[PDB]
Amino acid sequence: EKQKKSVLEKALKRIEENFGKGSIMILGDETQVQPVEVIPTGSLAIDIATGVGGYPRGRIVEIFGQESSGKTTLALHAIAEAQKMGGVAAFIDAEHALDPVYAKNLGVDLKSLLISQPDHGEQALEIVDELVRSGVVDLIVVDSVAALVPRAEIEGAMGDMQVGLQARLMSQALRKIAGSVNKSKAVVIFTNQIRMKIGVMFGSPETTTGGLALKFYATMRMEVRRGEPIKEGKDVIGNVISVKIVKNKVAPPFKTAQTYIIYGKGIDREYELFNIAVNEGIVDRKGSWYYYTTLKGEEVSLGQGSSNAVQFLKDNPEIAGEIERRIREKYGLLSVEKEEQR
Repeated sequence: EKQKKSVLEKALKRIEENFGKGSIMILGDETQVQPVEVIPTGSLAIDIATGVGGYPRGRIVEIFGQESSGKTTLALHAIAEAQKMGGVAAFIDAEHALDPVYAKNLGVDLKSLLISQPDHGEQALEIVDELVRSGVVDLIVVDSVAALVPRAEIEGAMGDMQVGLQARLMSQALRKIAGSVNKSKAVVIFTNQIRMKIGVMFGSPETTTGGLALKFYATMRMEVRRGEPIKEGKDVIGNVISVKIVKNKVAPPFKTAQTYIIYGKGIDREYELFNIAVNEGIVDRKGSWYYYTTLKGEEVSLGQGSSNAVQFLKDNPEIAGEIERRIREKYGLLSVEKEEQR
């Protein structure tokens, strides 16, 4: 039996070591998996689904979905997390749609955010490559792929004989970026659409032709979908989202995270934490009242109903932290270099 697996595992290793880490995996192998350096996503559910607890440094990630799916909110959290760790984030903007007020409330430090609003696709991708190469930037969000229009097309020259030269030019710029990110501490995230293709009408594959290179250059690809409304009494206060990791080269793919966007706040860390804790049986419910037992044995009353329990978590960071660590440990994420005393 085990001899069957050790020959198996050994062969898997051989192939994997032949073609690069993550080249082949056992889909059920959350063993452990092995931590790599990541920037957390801002969602505990997504962190779990990635298998490594976040976006891996030195890699490209694609986040795609319809307009208004929640991909914008994910990208803003990625920025916020990169800043929170003490890093520097850049936003390469071809949409011109940022809501600075939402971004700030969600947790982005607007003052320190680097911003570029490039003239065209090639320039955008060259700026990204230089930023990666500079060594000074932790996380770059590129929004978005579709908007990434070739110079010539913009100047309306399409043209002289070759219409698809840029396709190659873009794929080439991307290849440069892939080259540079491997030697860097940077995470590079591209957001991409499945909605409203440009310039006119009906659709080719949702993700764009630069996207093919993206499809293959990316270490993770995440498909975001808007789910059911969330209501507090008779007000809708947000909606559920699902985030399916359709490609993952550092842990097993095809995990789907369910998480929650609260309007005006983003993926509220305490709201998500409460729901996950409750789903995991770590916080329990006695009638309408919620309770938690600390590791040290204290049984603590979180309050009556979800809204009170979520606020309690906000008012009691030390308890929230413990509940979160327990969840992360359970799924093998806890960094574990964490030191206790302060």
